[PDB]
Amino acid sequence: KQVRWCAISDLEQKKCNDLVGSCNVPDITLVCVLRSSTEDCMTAIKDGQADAMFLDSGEVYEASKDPYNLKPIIAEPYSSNRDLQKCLKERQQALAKKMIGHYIPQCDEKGNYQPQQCHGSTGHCWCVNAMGEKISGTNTPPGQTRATCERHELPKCLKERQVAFVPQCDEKGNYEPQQFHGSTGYSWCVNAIGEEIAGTKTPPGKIPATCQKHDLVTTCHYAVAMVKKSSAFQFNQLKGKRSCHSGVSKTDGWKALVTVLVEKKLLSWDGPAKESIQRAMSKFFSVSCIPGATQTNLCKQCKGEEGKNCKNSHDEPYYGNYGAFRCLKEDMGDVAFLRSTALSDEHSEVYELLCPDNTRKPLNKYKECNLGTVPAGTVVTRKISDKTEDINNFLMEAQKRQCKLFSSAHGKDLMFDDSTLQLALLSSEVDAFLYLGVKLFHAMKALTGDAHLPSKNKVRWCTINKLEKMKCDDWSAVSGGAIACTEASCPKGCVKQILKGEADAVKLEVQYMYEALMCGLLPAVEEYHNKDDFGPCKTPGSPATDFGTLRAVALVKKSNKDINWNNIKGKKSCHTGVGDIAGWVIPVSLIRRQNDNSDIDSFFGESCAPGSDTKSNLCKLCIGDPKNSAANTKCSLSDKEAYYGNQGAFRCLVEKGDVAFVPHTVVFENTDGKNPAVWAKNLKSEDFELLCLDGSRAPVSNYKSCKLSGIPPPAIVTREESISDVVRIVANQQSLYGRKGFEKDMFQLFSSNKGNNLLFNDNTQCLITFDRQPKDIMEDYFGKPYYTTVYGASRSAMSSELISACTIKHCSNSLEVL
Repeated sequence: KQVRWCAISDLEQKKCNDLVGSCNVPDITLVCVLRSSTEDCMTAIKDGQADAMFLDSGEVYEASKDPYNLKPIIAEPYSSNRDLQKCLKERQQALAKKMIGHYIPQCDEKGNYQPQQCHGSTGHCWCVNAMGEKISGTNTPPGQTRATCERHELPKCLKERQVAFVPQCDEKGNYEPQQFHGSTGYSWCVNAIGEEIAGTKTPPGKIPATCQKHDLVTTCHYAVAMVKKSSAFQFNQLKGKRSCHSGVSKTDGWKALVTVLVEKKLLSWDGPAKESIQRAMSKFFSVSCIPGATQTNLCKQCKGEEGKNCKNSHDEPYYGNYGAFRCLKEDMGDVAFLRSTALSDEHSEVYELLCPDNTRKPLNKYKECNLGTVPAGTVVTRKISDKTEDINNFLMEAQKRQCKLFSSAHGKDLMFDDSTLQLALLSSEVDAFLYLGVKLFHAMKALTGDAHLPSKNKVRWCTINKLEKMKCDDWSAVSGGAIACTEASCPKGCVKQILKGEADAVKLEVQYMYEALMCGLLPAVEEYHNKDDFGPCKTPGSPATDFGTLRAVALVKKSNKDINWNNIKGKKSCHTGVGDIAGWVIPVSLIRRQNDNSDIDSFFGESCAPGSDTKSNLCKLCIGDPKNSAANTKCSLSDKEAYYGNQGAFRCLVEKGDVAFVPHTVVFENTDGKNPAVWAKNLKSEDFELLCLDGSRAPVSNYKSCKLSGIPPPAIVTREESISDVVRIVANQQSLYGRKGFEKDMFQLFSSNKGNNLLFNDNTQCLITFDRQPKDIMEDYFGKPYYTTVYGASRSAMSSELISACTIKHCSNSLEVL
């Protein structure tokens, strides 16, 4: 009902009151809370006095910590080569605007961009490629011969796949990060456009380099040092000069400059624990104006009045990008560190850029002469996110109603960056780490001083609940300083902690492994489930045969001698539940591969897959709690469904179905005497058979040959630098607390009184070292069958916030490179 915005200056407050008066959003009211600086507004948000503000990307990490504890919620989205159906999305977005006579993108039937676009209000038309980018020079006014627009829709990857070294592309025509030559057998990592990255080409037999996924984005902004052409100094002579900065906490005015000076060895500075950054900067520069600084000489050149001087606010006339430009223009400084947004063509006559390679270049060369890319700022609110919905509603409705959010006659960059075109909602999972990305997050963490000192003799194991925390505390109190414990809410959180330098290793099931292998983590050891062959456990060197791996199989009755694999379409099937690997992932993936129609909801007849739509075909013949007529628990994801799990899928197969998709272990578990005594009382394993991929059938005990696919074992993952330590520490702890260790009388790693299946599955025998084979790490862990079947041998089969945080953003002028 009410959204309070925190303004850091009087100009921001004037713009805020203007927006309060003019912008009318129904059911939401804008309130302007005035503070004197950015830190004061962050504190007011932390105290509940305000609801949201805009922060530079260099202020997000320090905002996610005490004494602020804020999180980004809304940010400006970038255009990339991963945008799917951009035309439909942008057309809906334009139609949702309360305005007449604006450009609504025209799309065809399939949802692609029409090669010719037209602004119906003005009559202008132009040509456009697959991503909606205007072909240069094709803008024609009304009454003039139009430019004949052809079809620029073929990605470079498939164009190089023709006329033929044959590269691998994903299902959307983008370059796969890893490239494998067929004739010579080499492996190398490539750019977002297919350019080979240096230092990655590895001959065969050698383990290939871990390739990182790349995305190509447009409209990038940079941090630049701007000088007057009348000056004569270079970059390595900045010491003793007078500088102007946009702000002490901004990337484009501080962080990037400090990083460059530390790299180029210009800044005599020990470290964050030994000396403050501001003190080294005060010793480096002469008099300067750096808003927010706490050293006197760093505020000497500022022009604010008493009480307003050197404050992180527009009350200081030298604050921000344009503030630093004004500080340089009035000869209060010799160089100005700001963003590429403040650059204009009216300045190229008097001003130029100061490149870190000790040369000077014009302004229009900022893409080749900068201190680094600067991500966009964010709207931040409290980490508890009590007002995120109202803030998002107000901002989206203000964008729909064309309110003057990103411009003002009072000044530049008030409230938001004036370069901002559109604000979109970020996923609630996004924090400072998931927003900045792994590399930038760790850079900010090292700059602030929170860089963890790695220990080569202690492993920080991550837990996912309190029972695992208690088991880990036992293991740590008995480990003798070799094991410590961190707490997370889910295995995804454990992977995030490992990527943040806060944890060291964690056991992941196969479903969590893809992302883990996509972010650079490697498997250190693997669980060994073979309850028979001991030897690869007691004397490390005995070659392992069967890892106890579960084999996904399609079980049918020997009564029904018509169900083959080449006709499964239409029959009633049984699944263990939506999400299970052998009970859903393998069969659905295989079906979507084989039959190109790709519609599982209509593929089968009345299958029972617990967790699907109650009204769809995938939730029939599911007897949900027969005794409980006081609730409808049909097709439930829990034990309240009689056909849930392996036992439930076998029940469905025995009672009403024709085929079931289960691991091979269910049959022997629910037949041959060892079975329960309610339904499986006189059932024999010879009364069933397995469907094979060749349309044939086999006895149940042939699960190693007549299998849908194999399931990889759960893998303990860690960073690459910690593999050598984690593996041997696991071996040392296993020689003491394993199934056949020295001191099992104190702690067993594979069982606990605190609970079952904590840290490791109780049925596990031991933890074998992962032998990294010289091929794709994805294909090495998953195995080529699982890789190709489920993820299509591609690194684009899935997408999430973590993978986006682990992707490199390859800046570009446009996506026109195709």
